[PDB]
Amino acid sequence: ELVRTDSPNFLCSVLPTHWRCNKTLPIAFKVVALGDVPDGTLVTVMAGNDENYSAELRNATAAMKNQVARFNDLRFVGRSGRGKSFTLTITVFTNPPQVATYHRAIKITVDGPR
Ligand SMILES: [Cl-]
Repeated sequence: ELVRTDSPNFLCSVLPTHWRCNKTLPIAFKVVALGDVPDGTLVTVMAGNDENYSAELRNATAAMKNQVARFNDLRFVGRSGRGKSFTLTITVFTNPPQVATYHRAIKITVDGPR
């Protein structure tokens, strides 16, 4: 089950709306390229908001392999903040680079969904 991003050339797996800090994701994160994206193209993931430009993430780097970039255990270490969420920004380093944003924001707190 994939969802589209704000970029028509990219799709990605579904992420929770709210999750616990540093806890493994329920669904392994991956970015699917629909267009021309050569194998070996680096892809980085970044999370942040107004207060936090780039929050600490774990395993936020991957490389394209046959139109797919799989992230090995992506985790949100840093918390989004009280009453705030994160905006996931995907950057596919093609020539030139293409940026995509997750269709929705993700909240990261110490306890997670209560
Ligand atoms: Cl952080």
